[PDB]
Amino acid sequence: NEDLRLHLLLNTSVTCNDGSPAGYYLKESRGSRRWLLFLEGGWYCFNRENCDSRYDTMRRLMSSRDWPRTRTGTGILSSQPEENPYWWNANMVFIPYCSSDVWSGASSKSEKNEYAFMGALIIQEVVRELLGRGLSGAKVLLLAGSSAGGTGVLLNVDRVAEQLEKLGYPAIQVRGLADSGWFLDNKQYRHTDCVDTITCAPTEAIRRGIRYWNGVVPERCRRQFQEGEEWNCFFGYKVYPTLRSPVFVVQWLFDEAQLTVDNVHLTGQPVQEGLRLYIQNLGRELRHTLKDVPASFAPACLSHEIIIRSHWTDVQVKGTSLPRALHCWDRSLHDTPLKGCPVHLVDSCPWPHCNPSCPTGT
Ligand SMILES: Cc1ccccc1OCC(=O)Nc1ccc2cnccc2c1
Ligand SMILES: *[C@@H]1O[C@H](CO)[C@@H](O)[C@H](O)[C@H]1NC(C)=O
Repeated sequence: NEDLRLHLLLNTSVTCNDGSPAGYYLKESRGSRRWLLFLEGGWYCFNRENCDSRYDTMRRLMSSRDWPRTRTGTGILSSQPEENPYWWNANMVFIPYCSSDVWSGASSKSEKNEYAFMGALIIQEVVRELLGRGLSGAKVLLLAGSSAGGTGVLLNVDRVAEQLEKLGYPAIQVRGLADSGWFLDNKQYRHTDCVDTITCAPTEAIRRGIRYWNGVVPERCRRQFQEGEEWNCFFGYKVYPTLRSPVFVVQWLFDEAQLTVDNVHLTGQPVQEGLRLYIQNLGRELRHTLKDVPASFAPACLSHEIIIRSHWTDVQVKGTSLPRALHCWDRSLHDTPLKGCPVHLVDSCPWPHCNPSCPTGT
């Protein structure tokens, strides 16, 4: 029985995009004081037309009406040590992404809003409801997430810490694990002005999204960038230095979503000099942004997401797997580097699949 069970939120004002209740899937582990709260990813929408299209063909990302009663935990959400060497005995929570707002929104469906964008409030409400289901006894709350959910970790981890402090639980240690959500606002390989969804670069799409969602960002980052510039806080290398909670960053050096938003579409044809240099510079820039991130795992592979994949234990950087690096991170946060137990693991080779342990794509 690997199953997490669905609970729809008791506060029915906290909703998915279409006004159906948001929710969470939970598998308790009696007697563990560790809680893993995972934020699903799945891109985002930023205006009426592209949200309407998402509602037709990605409806589970906008509504709870068709969610199943259970889900199987995989990767870091597995309860089997064979699959999850890191946290197999933890309390497991999977929070479906049904707000299409990179977990940033704070707006309800109303006479002026066709859709609700409540991602930031969904996280707060899940935490509130879990406190009565055992989270009050926690020693560590790891807020994890992949893709848009990894960016969601960066945007929300300090708010979870603040919420728990204000509710009277200052002993729960809040930490973040951001997988595949560390994007660059870099020069694109080909460029289009923002005239529709597919042509709109991330900085422009997110600047529009924040206004459409009533998006919120972490306070220290908001104070740096100020009004109109909060889109900056969606880029990991800019928001990370403002955060107080410990955050472990997992990012492929050649992330497929980064390449997509850079207008790079590989085709198996030979790569010529311009694109070769572009890809190599992308890996170098990503590595440079991680230079001062002490807890990080960044393999030289063309891929996207890792922590909820069943074979997540297979990739290694410098001979260390991700479950090992996460364990070393836990040790480093006990009340000086550790012999043979590294936490900063960034590949230096310059081309996808120069690391032989990269996912095969099979
Ligand atoms: C939060 C964020 C900041 C910066 C960059 C990306 C970010 O989120 C992920 C993202 O945009 N993902 C996708 C996924 C599929 C796509 C297909 N076609 C075009 C664009 C697409 C974009
Ligand atoms: C329900 O959620 C809304 C929106 O986040 C919040 O303002 C309200 O206080 C919540 N109600 C309760 C009882 O928690």
